[PDB]
Amino acid sequence: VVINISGLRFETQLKTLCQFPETLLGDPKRRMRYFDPLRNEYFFDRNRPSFDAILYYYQSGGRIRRPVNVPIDIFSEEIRFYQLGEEAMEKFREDEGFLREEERPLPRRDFQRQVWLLFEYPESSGPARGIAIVSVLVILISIVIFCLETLPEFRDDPFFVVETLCIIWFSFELLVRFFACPSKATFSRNIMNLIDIVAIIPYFITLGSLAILRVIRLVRVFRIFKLSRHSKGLQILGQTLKASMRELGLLIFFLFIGVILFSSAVYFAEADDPTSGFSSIPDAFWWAVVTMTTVGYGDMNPVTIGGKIVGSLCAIAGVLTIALPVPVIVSNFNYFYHRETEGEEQSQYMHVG
Amino acid sequence: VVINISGLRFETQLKTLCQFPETLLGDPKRRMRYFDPLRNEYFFDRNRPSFDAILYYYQSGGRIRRPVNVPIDIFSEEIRFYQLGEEAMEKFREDEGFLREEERPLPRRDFQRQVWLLFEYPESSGPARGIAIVSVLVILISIVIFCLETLPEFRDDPFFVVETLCIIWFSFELLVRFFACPSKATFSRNIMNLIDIVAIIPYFITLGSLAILRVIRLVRVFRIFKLSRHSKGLQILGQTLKASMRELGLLIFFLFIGVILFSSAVYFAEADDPTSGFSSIPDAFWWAVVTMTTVGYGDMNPVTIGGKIVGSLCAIAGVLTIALPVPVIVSNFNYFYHRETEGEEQSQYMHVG
Amino acid sequence: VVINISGLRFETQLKTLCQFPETLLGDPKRRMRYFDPLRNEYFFDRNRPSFDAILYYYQSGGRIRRPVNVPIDIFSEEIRFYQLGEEAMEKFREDEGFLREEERPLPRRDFQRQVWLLFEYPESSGPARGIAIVSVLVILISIVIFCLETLPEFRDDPFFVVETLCIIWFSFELLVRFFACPSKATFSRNIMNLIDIVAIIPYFITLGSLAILRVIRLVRVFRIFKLSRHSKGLQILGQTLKASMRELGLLIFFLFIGVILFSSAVYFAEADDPTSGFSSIPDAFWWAVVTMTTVGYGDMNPVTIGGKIVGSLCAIAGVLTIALPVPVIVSNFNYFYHRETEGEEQSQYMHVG
Amino acid sequence: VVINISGLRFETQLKTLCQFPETLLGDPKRRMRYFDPLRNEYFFDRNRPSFDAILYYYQSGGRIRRPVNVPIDIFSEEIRFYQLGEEAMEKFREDEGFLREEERPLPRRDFQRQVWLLFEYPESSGPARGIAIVSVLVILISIVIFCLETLPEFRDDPFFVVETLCIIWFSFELLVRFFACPSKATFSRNIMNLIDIVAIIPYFITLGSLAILRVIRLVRVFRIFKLSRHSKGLQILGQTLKASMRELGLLIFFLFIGVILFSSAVYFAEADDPTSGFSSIPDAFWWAVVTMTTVGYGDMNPVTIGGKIVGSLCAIAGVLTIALPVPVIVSNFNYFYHRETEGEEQSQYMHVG
Repeated sequence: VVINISGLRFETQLKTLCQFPETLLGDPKRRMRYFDPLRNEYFFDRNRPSFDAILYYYQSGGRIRRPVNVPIDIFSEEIRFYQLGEEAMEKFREDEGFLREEERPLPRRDFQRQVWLLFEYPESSGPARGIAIVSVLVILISIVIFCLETLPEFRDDPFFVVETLCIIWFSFELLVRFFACPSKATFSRNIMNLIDIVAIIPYFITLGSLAILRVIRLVRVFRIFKLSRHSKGLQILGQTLKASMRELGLLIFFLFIGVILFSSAVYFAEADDPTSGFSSIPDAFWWAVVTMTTVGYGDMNPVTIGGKIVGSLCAIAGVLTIALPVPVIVSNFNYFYHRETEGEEQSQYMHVG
Repeated sequence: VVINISGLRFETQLKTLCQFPETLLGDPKRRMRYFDPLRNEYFFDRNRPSFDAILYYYQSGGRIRRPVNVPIDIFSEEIRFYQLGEEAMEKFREDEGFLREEERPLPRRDFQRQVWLLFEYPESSGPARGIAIVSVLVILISIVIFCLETLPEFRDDPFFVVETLCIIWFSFELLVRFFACPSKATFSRNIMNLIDIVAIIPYFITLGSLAILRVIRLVRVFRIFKLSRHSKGLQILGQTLKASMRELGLLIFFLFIGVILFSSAVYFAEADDPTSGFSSIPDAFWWAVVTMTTVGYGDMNPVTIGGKIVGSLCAIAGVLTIALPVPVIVSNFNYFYHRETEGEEQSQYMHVG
Repeated sequence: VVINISGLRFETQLKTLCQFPETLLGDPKRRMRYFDPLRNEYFFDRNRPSFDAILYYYQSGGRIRRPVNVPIDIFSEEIRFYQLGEEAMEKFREDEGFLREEERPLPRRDFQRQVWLLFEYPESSGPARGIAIVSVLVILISIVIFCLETLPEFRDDPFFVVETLCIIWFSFELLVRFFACPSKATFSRNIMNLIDIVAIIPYFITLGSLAILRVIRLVRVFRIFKLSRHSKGLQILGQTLKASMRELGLLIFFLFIGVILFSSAVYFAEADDPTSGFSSIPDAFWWAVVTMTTVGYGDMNPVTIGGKIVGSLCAIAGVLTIALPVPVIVSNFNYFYHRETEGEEQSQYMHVG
Repeated sequence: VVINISGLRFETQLKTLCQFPETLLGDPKRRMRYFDPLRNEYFFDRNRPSFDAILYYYQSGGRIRRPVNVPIDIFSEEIRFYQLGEEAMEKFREDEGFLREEERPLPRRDFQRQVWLLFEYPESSGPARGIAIVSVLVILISIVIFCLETLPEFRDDPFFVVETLCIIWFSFELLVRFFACPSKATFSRNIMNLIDIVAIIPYFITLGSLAILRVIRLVRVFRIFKLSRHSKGLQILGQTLKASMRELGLLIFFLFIGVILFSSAVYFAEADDPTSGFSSIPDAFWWAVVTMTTVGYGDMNPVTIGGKIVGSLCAIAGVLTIALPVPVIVSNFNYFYHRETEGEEQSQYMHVG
């Protein structure tokens, strides 16, 4: 068969177009209105370079590309015009990277679907927005009273009666969601819900082993992580830290080679001095990590020229061990920034049509 | 109809070309001189790949692209040759990003249009350039006498008779523009003119509540912002700070998570020491912000190994919280640098033709 | 001859296709089944833009390109379909950069090929993985006892009986590979094997000139480099340091211009002060290197305004001398990261077919 | 006329090809051997996409592009095959950026052209390489004796008899080039030769006003700049500093806004404290420049919370004022690195053919 896309002749076999017998070109009654019985061809008055990837979809047997010149709002119309189907439309989706939104879990009630739209979806309604302005205020007061409790003018109980205001309110915002979810096993895997409970598990022990009395106080600071729910930027931070496992491990490892190698070199170049502040290898560990990171503290300083040549080569190599696996992390942060701020806003406006 | 662009056959319907009945291809008396009655086609001896985007303009119904291979001085001629009109020429403008220059407000006088070309447009004439060499000298002396007034050899009035020289000259450069503008409501929105007046409002109170006597002195430093008018680079800085609102907010927020999380960790790892300099959580706030930024001050130092493992993980994570939203800011600065230094100089030389 | 690649007419001479008389198009009995005796041409129903680089392979006489639009899994099939041969397939290999894997040296035995697959190839079998979990544990204990030996609570012999456990185990892991290799001259060039022996050469002198007693202790730290064998990331670090010879030399040279030029400027601007801490040019060398690297130590500080203007211009220029040859190094690290993690996994899945 | 580039039909007028009546297509006796009297066309068996830019050269009237897909060693052959001439070949040169090498000034003698190839061209011959190994040794000794002269164990004359060895040798390497050049006005503009003489002008005053006795000593350090002649990397540094005038000025200006604005804010937030180390605005200038650059010195520290909030906002904004005009400088350094190391080595191997 011969197809004439506004002047460009594409000519393929008939059994290639019969592989997909539900599309425009596969159905002999839908493409029959585009025939041209004077030249024995089908004439479409469409975009020229967009058909080079439509014909390759039939030839390869199912793959969908996108040519570089044609934009996404143009190529999303040719799949809609040639009637390739939603199977081929969704295969165009993840090829561009934009994954479709997952279906929310419906609990199938009217009391339960209302309270699900009341708290977990704060953007929808009025009292949905009413909790969100106080779910920032309840968190910020709890972190700052945890700071104000540690202030030593009071340490070195009205400070108990102000913190129970925030914690039963923390318990208020959890007991309204303990019974209001579609599922319960999926409740125990979502890390948004996984730390919230840990905030109460450390307080319920307090009303009813010194090392244990301190450990708990450390978990009380976890309440900072509750800000991740209603803050859009932290998920971009949360996904970048969670997609960069094997690159973050190389960041702390590449300096650990530089810690041991340079603490030994500053030691043996200053072992022949009684006034040397570096007593041993764990003594000069803090010097080796404060010079490679280019902070500097000045507690332990080399004095001789043999020890002033290793730290100068330590600070130079200290940049060249920490700035090497960094720029893949700032690119992953740019990916989750560009697939949340203008990723789906430009995709789903012309991907769902 | 068949169009033959120097060997490449483009073939579209007649009602597609009749959508725009004022262009070259739409008018049956302007395209009639390009006919070829031996082959029944129109023959243009033009550039080949530039017509693929001209024909798509008719087919889509008004959109203008630009193919990647053809440069801007070539594609700006094909819109001029096919006579697509200024409506289609200006639709090509903002597609490339280069917005046209806005019309200046004409006050419609001869006394007023002369003084408008005298001060606000310093590049035009001689006395237009005469004020610009002294509108740098009047500003630099006022900031440095504000510095020299604060010098304590004189603090701990001939210093009044030197600062009134600059301020009535500041008032000279404002009263010549109070009455010389096209409009007055547009006068009160332009931020160039919005701070200039604030420079006098803080001085006129002085000739005619201790906290109030200090606040005013703080506004006197605002006179630095008057340098933004005649300096080309500060608008590139001013637009980059003003186009990066939601990214600058994430920069100060991502360290605020790192301030509280790391000040608690250095506290509880050093709470069991009487010689620990960290008294409390606001006490070690300054330590937490000076280590993540990699400055270091040395006023408060961890001494034990349990406290020397958190600051080493603080400085490493301190780079990975502040360098993440930075590279979008240095790209926006590159955009306003490339759309002011070679943006309009390459555009309007071939966009207005 | 005329070749019709699904609508696109390619037309070349016959002696061009006869340059390679073993391919599809060169053999008059293999291409004869694609003939079309009504139009006098050969009709292939293949991808359109992939044949523009197949025909140029015949015309140029052997070169293989790849067009930008067609991906690698598509263009690797057209070389497989047109039967260009493995000579042309391997010429496509290094054009994409992906070099094929070299053949391992076979020692041609059954005792020797088994022990070669036992230790040097730890990913293969069970006891191949059994040594790898203890070849990390034997190394980490040896570096930390070298740290613990230097701790001065014991310095200022049961610490001999714990280090011989690691060293005969180091000798265990070398004597199993002294006699188990295909070759011996290739044994003495591989830098993985070149430092391992140096670890014993410094210990065998110890059981059987003070400067010599210290030098040896410095080589004992070399045992850190033994971690490079079973760690995947260090080869990416090792290749980036070994491919950047002339760029690393310019990094230490560009600051050496800044060391001498700025130590002289801080000297002569502070030579007229008796309280100046800078005694001479090697005295202020440590100040010049700690300011350009932005660490800061505070041992020697300028006090006057003439000396506070050079260090402010030193720290500004100190970034602009060290950050200039850095970004080619972080790009080379990205190349060896992308040719080891997804380089050969995407290449050899469709390069060897 | 119709031109058939191996299957692609290009069809232009005859007067377009007659604009350049010396090329292949312009001469009716050179293109006559490519005619095809059965189809009435010219048949070239060349590369297909390379002719789209050859035909546009005739149509536009002289411009030469290069299409993106075709590499430089391919497109440099089509200009050689179609015989466009060296006028069109050199117009292809600077379009790719690679400027041709300038002709060296010939003094037209045999004594003078020999000594010109003896010293200024050290790569050519044996004694041309003989001076280059001692023109590094004569410079390095002169900078280090200028360092060793300033050492105070000798200050606080055999050190005169060692420095005259280097200076008459400096005079040896200048008097051999005073009389050995093609021109003398071009001698006084080349900045390589402009500082060399300044090295003697400061020594000839010494053998034959205290401020003048110190100034000279400062110029003696200029001898570092003599290393730029035989060092390949410094010209890449020298061109990057000399092509970035208006960007380097914005680097020192953007912090000068941050110096005055933040020194005033730290002053007025600490003016109500008698223990505040910041006496005045020039007193806290050194604090403001050491925090934005992230060095830190610790001489003057804020103590109150009102002064600990400005320096935390100073160090954050201090990165965002200095890292903004930096990445255009590291790109210019990459341009002069890629046009000196692989720029002309890949160009002139196929640009001069």
